[PDB]
Amino acid sequence: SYEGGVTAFVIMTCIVAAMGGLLFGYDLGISGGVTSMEEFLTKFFPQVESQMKKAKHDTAYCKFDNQMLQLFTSSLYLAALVASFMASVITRKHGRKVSMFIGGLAFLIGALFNAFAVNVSMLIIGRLLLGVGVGFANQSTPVYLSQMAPAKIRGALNIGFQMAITIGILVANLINYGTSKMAQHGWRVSLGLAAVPAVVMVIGSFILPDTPNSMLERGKNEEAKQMLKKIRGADNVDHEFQDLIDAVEAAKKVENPWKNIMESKYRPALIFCSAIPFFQQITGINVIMFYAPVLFKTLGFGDDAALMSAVITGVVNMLSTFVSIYAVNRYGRRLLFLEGGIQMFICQLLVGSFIGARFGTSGTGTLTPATADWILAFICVYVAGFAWSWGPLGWLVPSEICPLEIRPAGQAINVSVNMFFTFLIGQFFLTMLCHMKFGLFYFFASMVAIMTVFIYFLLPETKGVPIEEMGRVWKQHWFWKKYIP
Ligand SMILES: CCCCCCC(CCCCCC)(CO[C@H]1O[C@@H](CO)[C@H](O)[C@@H](O)[C@@H]1O)CO[C@H]1O[C@@H](CO)[C@H](O)[C@@H](O)[C@@H]1O
Ligand SMILES: CCCCCCC(CCCCCC)(CO[C@H]1O[C@@H](CO)[C@H](O)[C@@H](O)[C@@H]1O)CO[C@H]1O[C@@H](CO)[C@H](O)[C@@H](O)[C@@H]1O
Ligand SMILES: OC[C@H]1O[C@@H](O)[C@H](O)[C@@H](O)[C@@H]1O
Ligand SMILES: [Cl-]
Repeated sequence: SYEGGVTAFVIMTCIVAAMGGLLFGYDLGISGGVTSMEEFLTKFFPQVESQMKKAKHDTAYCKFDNQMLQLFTSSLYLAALVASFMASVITRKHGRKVSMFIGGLAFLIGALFNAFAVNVSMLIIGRLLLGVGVGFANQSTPVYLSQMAPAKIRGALNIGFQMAITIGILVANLINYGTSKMAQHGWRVSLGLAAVPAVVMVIGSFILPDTPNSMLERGKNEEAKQMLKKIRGADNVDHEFQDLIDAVEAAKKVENPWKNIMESKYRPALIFCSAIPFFQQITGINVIMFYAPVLFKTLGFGDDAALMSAVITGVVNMLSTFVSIYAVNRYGRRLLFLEGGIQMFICQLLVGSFIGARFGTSGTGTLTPATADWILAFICVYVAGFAWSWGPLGWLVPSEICPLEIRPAGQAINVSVNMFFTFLIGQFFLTMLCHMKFGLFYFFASMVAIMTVFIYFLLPETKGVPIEEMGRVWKQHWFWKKYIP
């Protein structure tokens, strides 16, 4: 019943949001392919590529175990973790669009720092800057886009952002496959192409307006409704406008969500706002996402085949994220948590044992065409199972079970421990693979068993139930009944 359709304002916001999502996915998916390139390894980590062919030909589990090489991947997420708090502050004091702008600018400057890197300190300075971009943009871009979108197609545009991210992953994989055949400086093109959507984002981010919600929260109702009318193209926006003032009056009268978050009425949610992210990262999904090319390279794929296999993981992640829309709205959260968990579990066991039967505990041995094919196939079945379970639900259900009196705290801790464990995966996958050998896949498998047991016994169905009623579904539960008075 909100009047107002598609305007040039929402086209602009959608250009900027698409650029931001593509940037997320691209900077996530480019690092692994570039780490697998022997030009890049020669120029920044020579001690690593010496230990791979003539010297140390078969030592599969530890060829790439170097803390600086993995810092190249992880520093982005370290910086994103810290920059999310900084973006919280700057969105409050100045505005969400300012954080959008700062994130786009960080994307641009860091992409250029990466492309022009003549030493390793430049390299991870650029990565830290891309992380600053992620920290400022993941905050600002989605809720700016949702505020700007007409209520009718709002969900469609948010789903568009969501899949902009995964298609960006696939785009980065493809760019890596392509630039790897450049005779020189292909990794530069790979890391640097991020600068194009980054400057589209910088420009659009600068010219776009403060949202009517923002003007309402800083007391400019007069400007707010005029801007709402101009952004909607409808000649009266009263129904939407006073729902916005209701929302901002409600948000204003909550004192502090951090003291409410740890009162017992909300401690199921708090538990799940801490357990869901950890679990999502201890699945081992970013093993694949960050390090699929170098994993295939340690097992003896060959550069070309490793990059192509990363491309197929990207294709499967994209298609399965497509079906995850239909999946999360046809089936319940418990069903898909359980199904995806057992799928990932079977695949992790199988992959770990193929690798163990070919290389043992000493890292010496040969892959076979059939075992290489099976390892890739079950990696992909694994990421497909993740892509319609712990992937989307790992953000969906923490927001779902969080009333507005607790939602800022809930999403703060959600994103921060998710980012911290993302960082740990990126910083320690290769050294864990060295110390645990093929047993690391068994470790990830047993932790997925643990998290699925956790979901089966502790999280009740939250699909289709309203926020104001989650309380009841929480004390119908045999265990959480302990916490609601
Ligand atoms: C800590 C790091 C630096 C922060 C700089 C913030 C930036 C420029 C951002 C870049 C330009 C925009 C992409 C926002 O500047 C603009 O922000 C707009 C909100 O979006 C306001 O509508 C506008 O009035 C303001 O000038 C300038 O700060 C201003 O913030 C105002 C309060 O927001 C202050 O009243 C003002 O003393 C201050 O000088
Ligand atoms: C380098 C980032 C890679 C992706 C990481 C997950 C990420 C991106 C930001 C992560 C936080 C960074 C500090 C994509 O979001 C999800 O989109 C789903 C769509 O089906 C996918 O299935 C799922 O795998 C993916 O995690 C989560 O989305 C963020 O932005 C909003 C989107 O609208 C969400 O409203 C918000 O709360 C969430 O914070
Ligand atoms: O597709 C891979 C991505 O899936 C998302 O659900 C996770 O939040 C990210 O950490 C991961 O990189
Ligand atoms: Cl704004």
